[PDB]
Amino acid sequence: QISVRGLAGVENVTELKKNFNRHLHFTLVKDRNVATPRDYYFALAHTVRDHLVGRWIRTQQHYYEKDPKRIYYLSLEFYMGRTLQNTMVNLALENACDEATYQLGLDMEELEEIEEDAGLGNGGLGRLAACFLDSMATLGLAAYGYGIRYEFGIFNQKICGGWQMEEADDWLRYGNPWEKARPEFTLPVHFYGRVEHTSQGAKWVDTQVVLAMPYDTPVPGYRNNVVNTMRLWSAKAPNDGYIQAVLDRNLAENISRVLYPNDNFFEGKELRLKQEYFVVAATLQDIIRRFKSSTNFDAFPDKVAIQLNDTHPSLAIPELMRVLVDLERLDWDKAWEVTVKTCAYTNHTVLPEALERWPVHLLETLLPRHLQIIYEINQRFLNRVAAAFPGDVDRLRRMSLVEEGAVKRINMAHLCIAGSHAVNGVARIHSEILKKTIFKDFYELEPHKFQNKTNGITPRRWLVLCNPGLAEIIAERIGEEYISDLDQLRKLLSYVDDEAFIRDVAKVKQENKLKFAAYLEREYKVHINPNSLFDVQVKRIHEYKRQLLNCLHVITLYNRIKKEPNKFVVPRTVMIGGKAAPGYHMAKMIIKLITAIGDVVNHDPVVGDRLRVIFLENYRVSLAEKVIPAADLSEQISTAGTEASGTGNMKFMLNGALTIGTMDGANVEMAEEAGEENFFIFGMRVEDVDRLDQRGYNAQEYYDRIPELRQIIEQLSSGFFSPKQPDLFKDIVNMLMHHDRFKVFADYEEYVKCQERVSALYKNPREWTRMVIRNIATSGKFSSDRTIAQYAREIWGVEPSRQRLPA
Amino acid sequence: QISVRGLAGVENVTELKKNFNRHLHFTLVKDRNVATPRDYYFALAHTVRDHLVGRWIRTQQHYYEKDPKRIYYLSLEFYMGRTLQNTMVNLALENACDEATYQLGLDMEELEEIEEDAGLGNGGLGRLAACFLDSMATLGLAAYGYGIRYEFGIFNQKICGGWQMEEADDWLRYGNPWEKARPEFTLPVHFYGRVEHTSQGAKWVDTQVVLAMPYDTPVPGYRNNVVNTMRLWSAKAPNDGYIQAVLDRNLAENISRVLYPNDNFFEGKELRLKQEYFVVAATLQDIIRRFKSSTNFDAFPDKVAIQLNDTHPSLAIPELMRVLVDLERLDWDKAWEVTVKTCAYTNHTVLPEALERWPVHLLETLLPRHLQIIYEINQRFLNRVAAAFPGDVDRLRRMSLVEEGAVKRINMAHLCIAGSHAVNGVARIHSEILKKTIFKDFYELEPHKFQNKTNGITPRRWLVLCNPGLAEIIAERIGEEYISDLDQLRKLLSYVDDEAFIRDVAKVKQENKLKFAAYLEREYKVHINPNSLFDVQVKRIHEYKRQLLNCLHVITLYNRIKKEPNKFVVPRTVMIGGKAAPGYHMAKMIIKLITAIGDVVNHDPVVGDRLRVIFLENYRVSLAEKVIPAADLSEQISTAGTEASGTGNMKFMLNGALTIGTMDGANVEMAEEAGEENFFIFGMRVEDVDRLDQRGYNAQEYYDRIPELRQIIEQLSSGFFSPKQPDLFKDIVNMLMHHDRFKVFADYEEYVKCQERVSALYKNPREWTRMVIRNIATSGKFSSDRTIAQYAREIWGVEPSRQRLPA
Ligand SMILES: O=c1[nH]c(=O)n([C@@H]2O[C@H](CO)[C@@H](O)[C@H](O)[C@H]2O)cc1I
Ligand SMILES: O=c1[nH]c(=O)n([C@@H]2O[C@H](CO)[C@@H](O)[C@H](O)[C@H]2O)cc1I
Repeated sequence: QISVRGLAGVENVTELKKNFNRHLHFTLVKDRNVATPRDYYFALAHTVRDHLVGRWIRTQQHYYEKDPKRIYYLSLEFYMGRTLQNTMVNLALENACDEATYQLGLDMEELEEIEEDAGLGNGGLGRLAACFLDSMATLGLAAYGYGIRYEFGIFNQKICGGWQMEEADDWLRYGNPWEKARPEFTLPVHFYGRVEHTSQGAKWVDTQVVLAMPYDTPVPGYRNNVVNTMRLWSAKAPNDGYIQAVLDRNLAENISRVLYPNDNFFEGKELRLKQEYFVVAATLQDIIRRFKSSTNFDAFPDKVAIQLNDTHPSLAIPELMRVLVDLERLDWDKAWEVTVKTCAYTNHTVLPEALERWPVHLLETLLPRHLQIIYEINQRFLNRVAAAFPGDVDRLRRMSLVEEGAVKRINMAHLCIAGSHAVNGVARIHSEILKKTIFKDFYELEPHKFQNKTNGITPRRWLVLCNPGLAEIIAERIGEEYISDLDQLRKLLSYVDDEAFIRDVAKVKQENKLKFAAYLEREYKVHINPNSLFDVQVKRIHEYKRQLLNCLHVITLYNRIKKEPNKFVVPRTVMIGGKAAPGYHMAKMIIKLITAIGDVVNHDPVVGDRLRVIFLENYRVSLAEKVIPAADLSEQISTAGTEASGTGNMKFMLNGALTIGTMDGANVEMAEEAGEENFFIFGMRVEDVDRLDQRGYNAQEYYDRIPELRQIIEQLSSGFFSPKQPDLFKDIVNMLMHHDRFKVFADYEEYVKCQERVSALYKNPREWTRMVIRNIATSGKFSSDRTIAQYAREIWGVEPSRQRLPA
Repeated sequence: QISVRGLAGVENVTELKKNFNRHLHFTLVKDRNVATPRDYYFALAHTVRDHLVGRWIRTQQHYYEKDPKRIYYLSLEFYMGRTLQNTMVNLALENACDEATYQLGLDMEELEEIEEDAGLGNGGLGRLAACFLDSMATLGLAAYGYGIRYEFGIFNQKICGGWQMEEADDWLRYGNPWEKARPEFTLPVHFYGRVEHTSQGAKWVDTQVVLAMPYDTPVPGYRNNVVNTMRLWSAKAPNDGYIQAVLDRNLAENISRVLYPNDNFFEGKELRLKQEYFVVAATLQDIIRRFKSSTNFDAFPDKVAIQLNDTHPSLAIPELMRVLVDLERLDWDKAWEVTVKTCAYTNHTVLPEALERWPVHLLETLLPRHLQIIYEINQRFLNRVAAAFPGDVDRLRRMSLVEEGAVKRINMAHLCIAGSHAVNGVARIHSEILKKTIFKDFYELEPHKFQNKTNGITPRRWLVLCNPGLAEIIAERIGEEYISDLDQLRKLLSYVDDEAFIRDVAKVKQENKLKFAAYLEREYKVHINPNSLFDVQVKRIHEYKRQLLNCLHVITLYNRIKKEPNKFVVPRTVMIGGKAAPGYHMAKMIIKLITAIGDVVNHDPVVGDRLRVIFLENYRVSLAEKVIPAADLSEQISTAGTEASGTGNMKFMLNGALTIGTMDGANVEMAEEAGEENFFIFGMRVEDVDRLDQRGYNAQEYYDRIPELRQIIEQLSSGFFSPKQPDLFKDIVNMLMHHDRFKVFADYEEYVKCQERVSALYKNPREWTRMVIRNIATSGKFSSDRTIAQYAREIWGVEPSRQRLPA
């Protein structure tokens, strides 16, 4: 059907249908009359998986022989989503399988909807890890993603009376065709015990052993026949009254059972620290095992790179020291040199609540040797600081890896900076903030460590796969090369004045809206006007992301409608979606507020179809793949200084939505790339937030001077939005009025005005689309291929290569 | 190589090697240079499994269309062992795959040793269930085995300082290629709750739901292309602070986690009753579901047979009533008629400690409705009894399903008799015992219910598969038809005087001994003389099986050697093996005694290689497949009246061992079949045991009159066998002297004498072998094909058929 989807050979289609029938019969043990769509999905899934394996074995072989430097990406999260379409896309099978399946009388798109998301992550950070893997394979790096195989991923979100209910994401119920259990590479991981000192140095003894079993999942590059590996560890009990002993094996295996659902918030729970140590211990043995199969650790940093995705795998650092010092018997100083040259650290936040600080009484019980190593790292480090800023006792206490107070804590970020040769933020403004604020002392010590690597997304999933219509019309004009070289999108700038491209860009958008509006009605009782501006805010629910600000705009538009009912307004469907962590009380209330607003707004007959407020249930990767291509307006409205980068913001830019946003995170570079005239920027910059903090933020001031805002608070306070529980939202009004860390009211005026400007442009279809073209045409920078090539040259010291391997 | 192993086609061998390489590459994702023997096993396993599936789908199709009556075999145990060789045997692939694999430069026999036993059972009863399935498929019945998929089977037995250590049988670690998960047929099973009464009868409410997911494993008949199904249920939690809630799912899934290791001993534990209800609830829904896919339950008994393997699935009875009365709204009396016509019960014991008697306070909490139904069944039943024996208040209390006492109990055997149309023992003497003793009252009520179905074993596993040498020489003489018609073995009787057959039967035995003697040395440090008589007792360790009697013989032979050292004795390797249930203290001591005897006997230089005592570690199915073909003497020495049937006894008869045994269980019919001159029978009959019980058994009497016995007890008492712990065995001497329920000393004289006669015959090789021929030639009766054909005609009302289905 469409060109970017590859060829449908007469030989390829014929082969595909014969393997499909083979899998149905032999692998699934079904026949044509008993088979359900789920059996058909599986038959196709095994049939595509067959095309990978050849390439997988051949890639792993190549690396064994070329012996290049290896990249290890350690993360507690890999937010993968569905695998099948992505695999087809990367292998050029999409049109073949579509043909092959249609010939069998099946609809492939209907089959695709059956795959569970691999929801092994929470949001931004987990999904970055997934995009990065796609980019690393596409750039032919010998890269390995390591993590944990959680049996349960992020919970599925149900709304019930407008409240979130969590249920377990049992994603493996029907099996996962993509993974390959590798029980032969099972490795022990130790916990508790105690530390003994001999003539021959420290020994870690009387430990509990947990086994770590790996599962390998293939990671195909984009049409280069490179297939890299993602290795995820599962917890198993070792084999050594009786009934109870067998049942107790579960305790050990609980380690990999469930993903912690707290995003951008640290919870200091033991089970979590076990998970962190677990993935780090098994991964280093596996790394070292591979290194020995080429005694001499001098070349270890020329053969190994370890990238820490935030501080979650920070135990890599004392653990590599432990292995090098206690087991391999290198002297401390040489070990340290090796460690620092091997490791690098990416920070993804400056929010105090999000930083990991582990109580010492935890580490002592669980990992008594690592604590020792950490103390030693601390002592030697502080000696460097003292030597460089003599007499500065205050710097010494600020820089210490150990924090004093009611409970002593280890600050893990300090550990990562000390033990890594590079530290990087994830957008330019966020890297500057780190250097000016929380890591200012560290930067003064070793300015050479600090870097920036602005985030990107993969154009495979985020354009070719979720938006074939747009990818197609881009392809008509400029060819296909841009899929692995997104900078080529600039070429589209000479088409901004082209009446036919204009008409086509608008049409692709109108189709995605028509489809999404249907998907809304088919899977939920809704009814939305598809001529309206689609105003969407999708991301995890957090105070700093300021969903509440969006709510105040929505309430304002509604109050203005009710005030002058027969005045023309640009109609809108406001969609807000995302999950709250189960313990985040405020977050759960915001979801309730949102639906409570939909109950009033969506039933007011006076409002018509001019305003619809929808909360989108179960925001997840595969839901992002649908709503983003349908979006007109992207809401990126965090308080300046709090969104480290953002990446949804890039997904929307790439898919033809315009952005209303603050000068935060990667928004700053997006607007710089498209030009600020092509972006709706409002509100405080970082500097303004600081001026406000110095004076002190008093929200009453905005409530006294802005009558439209006063009215909303009064509606909230008095029960207008919860008629049966007048006081439902006293928590929200309370927080907004007395302890808003995020200054919602301070940006409200300027947000509303900026929203009026969006509405005005939307009234002129042609000029809206031309601005769209100017955004899409400048999104090249935000390709994760660009990002990874920067990591590769500036941190890992490997050369990317876009060269095909043979099939 | 050998004829019974099928053809090696030029096309079949070529096809097999291409699918082997396909599985290695596509399924296992290995290549020729990284593959281990374990990968090779798997490639072959998937390759043989491919030949089943065609036949499996086709068999299930046939049954859907012919709509025959269905047999459901409910068991808490299916002791399956390895699947691969059995599958090859039944499909006639053995020689092909052997050729195919040799051509690939592999040794198939070495590959076979890699498969885990499916040890989903304890011993006799579990293994009967496995033999029965093979027989049901071979006889073309539309039969289904239902059970539980335990994640851990019978523990692996290690000896450590001569004590048993248990470790977990983690049989699924590497995956099970034979099973097919069927998550689409998941069914709810309810627990706890309470009972409500409406206008419309009882309702069972506020229950906890556990999901039952099935796994199907193919059961191939012997060369008839019938492939039946064994369906095993796994426990899953339903999908509906948060961390802890996810981890707690494990509680629900614990139901199918582990097999109870108590054999011939009832433990009244909750977890066990949950398991019993679990398999029964899921199985009936599945049965009824299938019945509805043909409102009218009158024909239910013409379409369904349910066979209860002991009382373990006795809840089938009130559960079918529950479904029929509460859910389908049949009146009580019609339901009952249907139930009784559907169900039949096989008893496998008369040991009081082995009978299930469930505390009422358990059933009430767990299954409050079933208790009600059981009370109602009891009331109506006792009204029949009262009506038939009026005034006999003692019979009423003896026959009650409810036992009074400190705790009220439900006697489940009474439930099964009341609610079944047939009750059967498992050997002729055991069926007579039931009618004369424990079920005498029941029999007087309904003599027509009581039957006998003498156990059998399958000649596929127990001859063709574990003993190809002997199967081959039998085949030379009489053809192959006897493999599915074991009665044809009589024909071998005209070869008893044939010098060449004699020489061949002896040679097959000598080879199996040479192999087993090697297997001993290769896998353990041993050294055994392969010219010696191989004296083997393998079975679970129990007081009633009288391993202790064997020990007293062994000790006696040794004392006599030490008394006259330069006298000739027939040399012997005594091998004793079997597992003890983890809580059975006495049983664990016997194992210790046995090894303690090996430590003295096997190092006495005066003894030479004339006497060796070996304890065979980890007795299990696949170990039985090796030691039985190597055996000369089979020890079947339970006290008359306690071994319900025995089945090892038949395995040995079939494989050319002679039997020393008491007149117990199926020994009585084996000797009747071979003639008593061809059998070494010693000791009390049942009648003698009763005479003894009436007088009273006083063991001192034997200790005072038999000096050889007195000496052994003194050696045991004084520390001769435990020199560092003089008192190690005071428990044993104590029990033997004051509370031996099994009368070891009473049979000792007569056992020793009978053992001298065995030794005498062994001195004349030719006459030993002729007697061997007379045993093997009369084992036909003990084929489980004979047994199942009897169940089929006399209980289930279906006609067996040996007719091929087409391929
Ligand atoms: O716990 C976390 N969860 C996240 O989603 N991020 C996100 O990390 C993304 C990846 O860099 C950033 O775009 C984003 O701004 C940041 O919030 C960081 C932490 I630390
Ligand atoms: O818990 C049990 N375990 C067993 O192995 N059997 C056995 O059941 C076998 C199968 O009928 C008999 O041969 C044997 O005599 C009997 O002991 C019975 C019970 I009840």
